[PDB]
Amino acid sequence: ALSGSSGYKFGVLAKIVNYMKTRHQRGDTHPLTLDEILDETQHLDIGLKQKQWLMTEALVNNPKIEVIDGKYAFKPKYNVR
Repeated sequence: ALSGSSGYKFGVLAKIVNYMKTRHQRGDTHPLTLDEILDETQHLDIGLKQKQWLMTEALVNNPKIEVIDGKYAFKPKYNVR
């Protein structure tokens, strides 16, 4: 269980969601590649483990993340008003 702490994966994912949410809020609701997200979220160095997990777990199961032109976008509809 997460008895020790809670940051690995979770923190980065929350920052990605928050980032996309904010960038989407101001006007850039357009989709963004995985790499484009890393930079703005300060997760360029990241690591193969997280990078892969984001691609084949986080940015696919996360409801707020909408897959459009293969890239990852934020989901406004049926969630935010």
